[PDB]
Amino acid sequence: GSHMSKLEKFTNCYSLSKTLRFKAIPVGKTQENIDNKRLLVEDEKRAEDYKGVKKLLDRYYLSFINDVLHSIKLKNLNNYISLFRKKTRTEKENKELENLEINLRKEIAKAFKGNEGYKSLFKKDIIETILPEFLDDKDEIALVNSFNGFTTAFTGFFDNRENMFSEEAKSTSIAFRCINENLTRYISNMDIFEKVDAIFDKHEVQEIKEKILNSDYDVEDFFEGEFFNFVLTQEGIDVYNAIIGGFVTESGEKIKGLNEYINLYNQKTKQKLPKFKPLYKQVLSDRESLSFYGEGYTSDEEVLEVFRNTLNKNSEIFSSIKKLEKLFKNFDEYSSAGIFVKNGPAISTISKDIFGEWNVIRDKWNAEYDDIHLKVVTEKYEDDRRKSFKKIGSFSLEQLQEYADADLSVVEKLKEIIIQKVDEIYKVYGSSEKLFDADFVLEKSLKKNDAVVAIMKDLLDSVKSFENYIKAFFGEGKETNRDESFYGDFVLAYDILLKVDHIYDAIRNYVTQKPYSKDKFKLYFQNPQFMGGWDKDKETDYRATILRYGSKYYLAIMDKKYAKCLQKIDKDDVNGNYEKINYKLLPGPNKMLPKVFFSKKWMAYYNPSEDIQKIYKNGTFKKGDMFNLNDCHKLIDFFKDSISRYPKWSNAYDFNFSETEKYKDIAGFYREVEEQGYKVSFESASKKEVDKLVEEGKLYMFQIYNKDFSDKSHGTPNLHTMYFKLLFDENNHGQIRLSGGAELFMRRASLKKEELVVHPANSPIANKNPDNPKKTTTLSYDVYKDKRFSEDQYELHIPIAINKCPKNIFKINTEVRVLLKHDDNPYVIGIDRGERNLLYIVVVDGKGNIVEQYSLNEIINNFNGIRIKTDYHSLLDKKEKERFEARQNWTSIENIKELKAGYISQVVHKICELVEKYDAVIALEDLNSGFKNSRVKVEKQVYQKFEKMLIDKLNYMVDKKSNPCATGGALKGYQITNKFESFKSMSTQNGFIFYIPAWLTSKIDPSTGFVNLLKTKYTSIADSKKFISSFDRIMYVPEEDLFEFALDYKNFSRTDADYIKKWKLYSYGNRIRIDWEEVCLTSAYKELFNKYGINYQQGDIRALLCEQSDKAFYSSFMALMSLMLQMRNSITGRTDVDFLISPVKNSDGIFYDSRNYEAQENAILPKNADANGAYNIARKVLWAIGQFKKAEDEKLDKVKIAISNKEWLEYAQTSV
RNA sequence: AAUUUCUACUAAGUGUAGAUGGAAAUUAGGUGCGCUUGGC
DNA sequence: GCCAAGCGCACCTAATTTCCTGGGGGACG
DNA sequence: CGTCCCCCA
Ligand SMILES: [Mg+2]
Ligand code: NA
Ligand code: NA
Repeated sequence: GSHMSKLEKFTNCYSLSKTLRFKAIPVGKTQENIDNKRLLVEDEKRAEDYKGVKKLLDRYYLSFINDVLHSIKLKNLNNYISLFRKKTRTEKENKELENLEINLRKEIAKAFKGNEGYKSLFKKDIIETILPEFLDDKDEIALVNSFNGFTTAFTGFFDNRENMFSEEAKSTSIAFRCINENLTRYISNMDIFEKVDAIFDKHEVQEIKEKILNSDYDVEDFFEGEFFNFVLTQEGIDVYNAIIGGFVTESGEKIKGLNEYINLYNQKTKQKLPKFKPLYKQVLSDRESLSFYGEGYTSDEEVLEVFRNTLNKNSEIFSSIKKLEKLFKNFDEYSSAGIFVKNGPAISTISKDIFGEWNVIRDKWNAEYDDIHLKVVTEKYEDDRRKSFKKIGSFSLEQLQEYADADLSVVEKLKEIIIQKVDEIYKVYGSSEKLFDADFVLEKSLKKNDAVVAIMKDLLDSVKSFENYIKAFFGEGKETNRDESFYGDFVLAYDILLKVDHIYDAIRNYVTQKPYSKDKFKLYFQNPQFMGGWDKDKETDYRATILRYGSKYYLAIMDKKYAKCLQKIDKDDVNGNYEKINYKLLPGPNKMLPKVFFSKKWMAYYNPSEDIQKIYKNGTFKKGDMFNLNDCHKLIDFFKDSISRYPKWSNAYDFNFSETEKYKDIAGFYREVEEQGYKVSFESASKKEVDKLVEEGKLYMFQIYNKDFSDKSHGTPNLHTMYFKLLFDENNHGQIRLSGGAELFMRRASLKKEELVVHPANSPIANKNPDNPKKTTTLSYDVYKDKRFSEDQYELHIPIAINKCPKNIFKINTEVRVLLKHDDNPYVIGIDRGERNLLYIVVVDGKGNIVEQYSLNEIINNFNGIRIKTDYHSLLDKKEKERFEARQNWTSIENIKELKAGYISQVVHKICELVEKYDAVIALEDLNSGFKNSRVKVEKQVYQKFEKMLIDKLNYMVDKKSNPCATGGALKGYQITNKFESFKSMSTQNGFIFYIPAWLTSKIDPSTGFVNLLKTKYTSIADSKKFISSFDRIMYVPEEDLFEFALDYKNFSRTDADYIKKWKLYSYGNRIRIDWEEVCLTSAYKELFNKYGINYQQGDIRALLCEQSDKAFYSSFMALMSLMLQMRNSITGRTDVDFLISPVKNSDGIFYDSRNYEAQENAILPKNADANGAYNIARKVLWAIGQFKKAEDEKLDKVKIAISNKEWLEYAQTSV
């Protein structure tokens, strides 16, 4: 139904780079020659050593960083902090704050760069001279020296390290981490300190000062602005984060920090004071913790030795177990008034064992407390009652006996509980005798031996279970009637028992490590800039090039002693030829053109007039306040005339420049050079001579391979295969360029062939898709799971540049708004997140009619009339639970990110098809990053990865099956989001993607716009009366068997957003109360009113309901109102139950019930609650489009797209 | 159950469909368990 | 039984930066 | 004096 072709305007907008990856298959004697020359062994070792030198470099860099950071006093500080906290900042003061912030980052950067040695930190000098002089170990110095003549292999690393010293507000900069992140967090903590300082006791602060600040400072100092300098190094950050978080002493004492005190205060007084934010680490610091933690275990034998020695039936830990066993079996020989349960968790624990639940003791104590202290229920009553309870330090079992049933005995019940726990220990020790004798020997190493770890953990856990049970009986410690006959023997045994605590942690810590696995390593063929680029005039330096033979492509690498061997090969006018690439790139002309033409070589050849010289010297050609259009033109003509005399470029490129007088800046000349400064063609080379080179070992050749190049391949190729071929296709006019920087790696086999699951030839294999009617496949060859990991495999990574010279430049967001404004029937794809439905889709047209709606829990695909349906929701759930249980059982934690990615790529493909079909924009929830981060715990969270892979696709969106040269084909992909720089830099619109407020998109009656604005939580009897009276009427409706509640929202607070105001609610249908029960509203109302003798038929019922005096009537009434206003009804784990039901009637007296539409195949209204949300997310974008239609084009950028809550209820309640 | 790699497959027999930006560096987060002090 | 503040250990996940280069130049045999 | 690693912007 689309009226306007919008996607076609979004091609060739901006450039991006990608990487294509291939297997590289050695040809001929290549592998033998590489083996004989030891190249792979040298490179596997160089990789190890390279990482080692990077670690030594980091030692020097960190030392250089700390010296500078320790020595810096930021100047602005007090100024910046003042403005940063000012609450009434003009736009002019906000630019001011930005300036102060830039200057703070510049103080930090310039302090780094002002050292005279600074430039040397990223050139050959740091490996040749500086790091050797800085090191002392002879072996470390010789590792660094081995890279002499090889420093340009660190060039990328040098860039990583230089990022640390940028003054820019960029994530890998020290200045950013200091100023944008930590100063902000430091300033925030200053406001919190002033709010919360009054709760801290002077002895609490004094403990922190003594035990954390060494009495060298006051806690208050770290909340003064000027003190922020202390916190620039890791050393200061650790101190500051210890003030916040405390630390653990060598004895295991947890010294409390301020956040603990805040949390303790909050829980004591039922308040919610905010807490402090810890500071982030300083870049590159190797930080050691202020908390003590005992040393672990390092070998399977240490663990087995520890486990056998500390836990066998004769060990001192097992002794204490039997000793405590005897103490409890002899309970009645001890005075029950003499032994105590400390109040709090031990009382909760004992309560749940003796009575089933943690709170029964608490409730029974309140019972007798109420009997003394009752004559209605204030907050003051329960505060005093709770304070009185909190005062009781412990309970004797005698005291506890008085809470038991006549059949119950407390002392009895306890001793059978400990007997059960000792029983279990023996039952698990019995299963453990196999590794408790000396002769036993592991066959599988512990970190990969589930069977032995299961046996240890079961034993460990049962001792933990027993240990946690007996810790309840310690009492408070200062009870007077303390049966020291009972406790003397208890404390001795208990204290030995606690020795298990270190053993439990230490074994867990060892046994859950994953076994190390080796990485692929980069190959250099003894060139530090190996394969750096493809330019013909560099072949001899880079020693890698590309060949082609029919449809197959090859990587050709010259041995360093024979760098020229391919250039001495000519065409074979008789027998076969390879095609050898001829690649010319003039990269970054604004840098290379001056470099080449004002070089000593060129100025000597070419007499450049003093005018030309001064023009470049003084920079009168650059766009700026020193510009001179005529100077610019003279320089261009110098460059143009030099090009014609530079055969290296005049013969490689078909230059065709615009007339000089037409240029505005020199940039317009550079752009033409850049675009025409790329040419790729192929030259013939004798196949015989080339193959001789390979046999002789002078040349190494790899077929550049993926399965699309197999002689057996016959289906649609990978998109990346198409990209690769298009690089060399003469119909590609620079839309996709082959880039330099390619890399070659060796990935050693990680599986042995013998251990691969095999499917023998000629034996049937089961097919898995139940909808596939061919149940079985039988092949004449073997197939092996994961075969590719069972052999060493070279891989070749090739960068490409798409839209390197973009012509179609404009504001993408603006243009989208211009199109939607002028579009007659714009379509919107609404997409809703969830965890009942990972993703739900609703497509609407320009009038908001639903065109499609469905869940993406399952991906449905068709192959030749054969359906395949994949329940990815179910797969992700299973993986989630395997990961959860693996974490709990100390077994291997499987990956989930690849399954999510596999799912999301199916989702993105379908959304792309919907975008192209309907020419539609996309509507999403403006989830801030504070909601997306709290749903990370639900490891089926898919929405962040969905956004990421969606925006990636929409940066260059291609239909594989289209003509590569047509709009939307591989050479003309649509670019309908802004180039993806970062999530943080995005706004609420990203090209075709709109982010709208999600308020009341799900919990809303789509047929009427009705929403629940009432607060129905029971708070008091008086509060419920005023609620009831605030209705205009409450009556029973005999002719419908419903209760009707007339209300004007104007009589309840927090309702100004509603538009209709007057609504009649009905007790129509059922609700799901949350375990769960189904509740029929009408009958439940009747049940409630009958319980209290209310004549609910006596017309207007409100006065009657307010005459009640029982608090349980009003709480039950408010509960029933809550259910009536609960339009969304769900059973977790019952994906069949997610319905939406409205308590209000539409125009025709119908109640909306989503179940009436989920039946239908095509439904006009949402089929459930998740579809409702997607539907109204889309409608909110429809509203914003309406706003576009109200503005002039010149003002479309200014149109607010975030509909107000008030605007949305009006919109939703007048659409119908 | 094959893959540049990932997911789902066997798709008609060494493979099929879709996806796929690498590399390096930095940093943050999440799950789980234990321990300390607490709340329900 | 659940949860909070903090410390620790094991694991997996992911955000944000940089580069995607030929040719002059020199150190070095 | 040519080769090869370095360095640039
Ligand atoms: Mg294919
Ligand atoms: Na954690
Ligand atoms: Na915790």
